[PDB]
Amino acid sequence: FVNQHLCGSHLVEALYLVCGERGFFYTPKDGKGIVEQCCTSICSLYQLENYCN
Amino acid sequence: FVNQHLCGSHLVEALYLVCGERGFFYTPKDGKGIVEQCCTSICSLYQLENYCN
Repeated sequence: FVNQHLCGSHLVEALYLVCGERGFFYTPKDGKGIVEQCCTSICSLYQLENYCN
Repeated sequence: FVNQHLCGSHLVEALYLVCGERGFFYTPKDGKGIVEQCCTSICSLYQLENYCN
């Protein structure tokens, strides 16, 4: 589920599942950060975990 | 949708909808913070917005 384009609720759901009890932050401002890496381009587990706490 | 018990993906979905382009942080550790206020007890818009960035 992580090796695809993930936007909006789909991206937050992936963060929630990957990060588990660590939690996470979702900062979409200006379509930068996670949006650029996982929504506009193909996401990866490596990149998602950069947004776990 | 915010004035109920919200746990797990249900809580992250509410944060996503309420916080919009501001984004948010989801920190469930030890069932404290947001979990205590919105999952174990009834959530509120006021409390959810405390976790928008």
